[PDB]
Amino acid sequence: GSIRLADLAQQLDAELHGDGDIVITGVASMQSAQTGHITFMVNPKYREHLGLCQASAVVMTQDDLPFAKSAALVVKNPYLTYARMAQILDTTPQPAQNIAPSAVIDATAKLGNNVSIGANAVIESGVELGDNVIIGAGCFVGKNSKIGAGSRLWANVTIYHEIQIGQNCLIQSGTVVGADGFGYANDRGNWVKIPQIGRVIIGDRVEIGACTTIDRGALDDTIIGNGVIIDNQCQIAHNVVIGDNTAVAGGVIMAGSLKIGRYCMIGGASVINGHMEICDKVTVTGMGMVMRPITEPGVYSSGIPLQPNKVWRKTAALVMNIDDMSKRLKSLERKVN
Amino acid sequence: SIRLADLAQQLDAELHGDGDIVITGVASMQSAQTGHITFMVNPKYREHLGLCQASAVVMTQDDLPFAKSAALVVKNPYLTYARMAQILDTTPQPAQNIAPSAVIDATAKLGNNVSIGANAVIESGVELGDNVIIGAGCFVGKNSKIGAGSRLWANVTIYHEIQIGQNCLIQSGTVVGADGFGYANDRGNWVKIPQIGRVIIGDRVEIGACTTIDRGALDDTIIGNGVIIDNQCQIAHNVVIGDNTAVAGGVIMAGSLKIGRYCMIGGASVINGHMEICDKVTVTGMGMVMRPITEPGVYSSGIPLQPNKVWRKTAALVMNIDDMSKRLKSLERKV
Amino acid sequence: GSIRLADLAQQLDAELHGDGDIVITGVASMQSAQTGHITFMVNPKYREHLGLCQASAVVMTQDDLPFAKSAALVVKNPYLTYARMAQILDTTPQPAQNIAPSAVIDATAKLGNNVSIGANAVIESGVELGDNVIIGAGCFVGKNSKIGAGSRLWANVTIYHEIQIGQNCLIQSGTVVGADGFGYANDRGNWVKIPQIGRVIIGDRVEIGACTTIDRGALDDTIIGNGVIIDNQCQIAHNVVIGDNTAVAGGVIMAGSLKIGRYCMIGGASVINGHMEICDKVTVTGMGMVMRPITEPGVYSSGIPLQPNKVWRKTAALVMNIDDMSKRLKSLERKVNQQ
Ligand SMILES: CC1(C)CC(=O)c2c(nc3nn(-c4ccccc4)c(O)c3c2-c2cccs2)C1
Ligand SMILES: CC1(C)CC(=O)c2c(nc3nn(-c4ccccc4)c(O)c3c2-c2cccs2)C1
Ligand SMILES: Cc1ccc2c(c1)-c1c(cnn1CC(=O)Nc1ccc3c(c1)OCCO3)CO2
Ligand SMILES: [Mg+2]
Ligand SMILES: [Mg+2]
Repeated sequence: GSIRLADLAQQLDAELHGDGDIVITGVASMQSAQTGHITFMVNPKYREHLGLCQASAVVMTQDDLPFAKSAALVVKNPYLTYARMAQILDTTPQPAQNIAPSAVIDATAKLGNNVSIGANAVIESGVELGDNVIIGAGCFVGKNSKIGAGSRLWANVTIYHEIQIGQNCLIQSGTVVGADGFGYANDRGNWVKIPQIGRVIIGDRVEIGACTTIDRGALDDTIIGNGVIIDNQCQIAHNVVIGDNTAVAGGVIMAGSLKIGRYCMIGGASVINGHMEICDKVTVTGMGMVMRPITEPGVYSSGIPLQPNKVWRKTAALVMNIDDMSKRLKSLERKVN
Repeated sequence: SIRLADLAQQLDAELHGDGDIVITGVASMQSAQTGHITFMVNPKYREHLGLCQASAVVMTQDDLPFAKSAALVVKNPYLTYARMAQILDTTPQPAQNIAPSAVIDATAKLGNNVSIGANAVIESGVELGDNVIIGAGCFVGKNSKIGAGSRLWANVTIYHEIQIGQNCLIQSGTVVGADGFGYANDRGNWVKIPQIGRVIIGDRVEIGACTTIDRGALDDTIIGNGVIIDNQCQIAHNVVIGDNTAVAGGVIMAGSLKIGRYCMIGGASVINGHMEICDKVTVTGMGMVMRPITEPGVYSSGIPLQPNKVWRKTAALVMNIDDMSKRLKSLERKV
Repeated sequence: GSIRLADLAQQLDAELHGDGDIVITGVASMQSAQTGHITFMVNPKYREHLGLCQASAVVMTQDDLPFAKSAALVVKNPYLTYARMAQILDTTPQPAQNIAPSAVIDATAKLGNNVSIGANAVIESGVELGDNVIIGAGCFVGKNSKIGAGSRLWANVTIYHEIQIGQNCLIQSGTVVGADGFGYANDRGNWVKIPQIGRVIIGDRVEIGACTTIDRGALDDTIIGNGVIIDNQCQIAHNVVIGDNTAVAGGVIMAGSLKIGRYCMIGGASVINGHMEICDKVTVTGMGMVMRPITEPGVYSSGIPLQPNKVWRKTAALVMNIDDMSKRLKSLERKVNQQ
């Protein structure tokens, strides 16, 4: 939806330098922007490049202003302003509008005001959908689950029974919330299923990527705190607890009964052992092999990275034989001493 | 609800306390309230059984002196817990009866008491055995066969010509029978090899959510009886998994791997193909399996986490370990 | 489906030795093949085994021919001929045929000729489906997305809005194309979503496995080149660009803004970090941990493989303490150097 530059500047708390009557139609990258677009500059190395940008307006700082070759919106934080203006001008559609005649909705489900449910979605008995909730096409929402006001599911999301989802969450397609945890007892080599009768509780303002799986708890619950952001294809096992505002990047695999504190950052493709705790304010870099508890805040890493194959063959063989190398070092130390 | 004495009989457990107590459900020790049965495995909880508010606790004989409530005495509290949770299970079924919005080919062959959820799609020639339950939004492709008692949660995809045994359970988002990753090369251009084998899943197999099991190229991908597979796993074409093996979350297996019986594959392991793992092998988490495993036991890989400042030095030195080796050999020659 | 052996041989450009009137019904492995089946031999150790194979015909080389115990098709490349004959005799069904009454299709969607849309599929406003496109049961195709002629989606594929897919592509079930990239700003310790208003552009002849995710770009686009093959459970982040003919095996994760060249081969379970480039003709072996750009073609690897647990415990402890081993070696060198 188009907006006058002066009105956009007011909504952004930006200082306008230039024509307030310019009409802005959307956001674009600096290299792709054309007339009607607003863009932003975060890297001052691009000052000398601004004459190449065809945007109608550029968000920048006060120090950048002398280098502008366009209307400019001056702010302290161009990146955050970009995020805000991209929300004002967002072109992303809603997953559904109104209630599709092909949706299958149990007579006992409770729908708030202004709820939309897409084609062929399936809502079980006892479900409660808060005001402004949007359920995409093809979703399934299981018995007695509750989805708080303003939350949105994209197409083909699966929510099992007895799940609680807070307000203003966003779940991408293919995600499964509330499948059975991996709970089995062993009887003489045969696995005996343990029914998983806990739940999943997801807080407010949680964003979950695509094809992520969050299993329900065995007895007590799997819990995702407020403001958590989880990328695609993560596995959050039964009885995991993830503290408020933690970020989990793509493809992280967590085992059961892991507790992660608040304010953590878990890098993509990490692997985290279960039945243990990671304290608040921990960053694990990508592909981290988290075998043991983390008890102090800070940054932690693992992994021996890529080498040319010919070199790697020697590295791996020598590491595998490092005990012999250690024994030889000690023997030579003794001989020299 | 069930009387404690009746529950104790079904569990073959020895009752110490009031058999007339009514048990309504299972709970953890910390959450248990009047009416709940709970269990303990670790002796550390003995000291505060007096804070547990369950109506009964499953425990061992050595635990009995510490009991502060009715107690069921058994040899294996964890297994008894599994059985009592089955007796008291509150989990609903994926569907009941056949939904009017399900789309079912007239040539599907349906047993007795089959339930099919809303908007599920059943192709021609599919056979569903007695008591099979197909969740909402599933797809079951042409000529696939699902044995008696098996159940699919919502939004499961089964391709064509797949065979699934009796009493299996498949969680949502899983895909069984997609094409294996098979391509010839005609001068830099990939040429698709149609994948015309199948997947054969035995009896009592449980598969997690968003797991993929690909069909074979000519012969079949095979999942043995009693296998349990967690979420986010990839089982490539022509993999064979032996009975009772367990595969934890996020494991990736390459084509034509054969895994034996009673194996335990830890989470996020990577198992290469065209090789065999014998029976009774455990691979720990993130294991990098490059070679056949011919003896039972526990196997591991990986250099675990360190503080970043320490890791930087560890990785740099490991990357230069050939130079360290050459320097050591030079020093030996000199000495 | 069935075809006379002489006709199959002509279509494969193979030399027939045997009865061209044999009727071939399908392809099978050597171990499983029965009357009516054609099979192939690539490994000459099986020459002595050919009398146990009950196929009606076997594809083989001229050097294998004296060992035959069946009608034979002689070719230079049995494996490639196998791929071609399996295509000729393919038993794989189509994801759908015709337009299902239970599909929900916006009035503004545009269909080419001979499109098939499966049961309970959902097609949004503005979608364009090319000639011969097949959309499987239960799929979702979001607003304004375009799928080129001959492309096929299996059941339960999700395509978001503003996605472009070329011709003759194949996408397996459970895959999600165009979900939001993992983009957030920081407002005084609160995450602020960055709308992901770029797209995904997929070229021609791309095959994508099952439960793979390919996120849309933040402003500009995620791009998959022509002829790319991507296995199951892969994660392609926002703004990744993959060059023509690259192959990505199962379970690979690629972080945002990675650029991969043409003719690359990325082994299963690799982890490729972002904001960097991999040049053409690079092979990364399985489980590779890619932290830096790759500027020269060739083969690259990482990872310390499995050992018995008791051995691994000692290996890991010694590696974690390798700085002390390095210091000890340096001290010993100074002593041997008389310093
Ligand atoms: C949340 C944010 C706005 C900032 C952030 O913290 C983050 C972001 N995207 C990431 N992608 N990958 C990734 C993905 C796949 C493979 C390898 C790496 C990370 O590790 C990512 C991280 C993190 C780095 C270290 C801890 S979390 C976006
Ligand atoms: C594309 C092709 C026809 C040939 C090919 O190169 C390839 C293929 N299938 C693979 N499966 N896995 C795999 C899968 C899961 C776990 C571990 C390994 C690889 O790594 C594979 C590779 C590659 C090897 C090195 C770089 S790509 C089939
Ligand atoms: C996730 C993680 C991360 C880092 C790790 C470990 C685990 C780990 C290491 C050594 N032991 N463990 C625990 C482990 O792998 N247990 C295990 C093994 C096989 C199984 C299983 C559990 O669940 C049932 C299926 O088979 C090395 O670092
Ligand atoms: Mg319908
Ligand atoms: Mg992985």
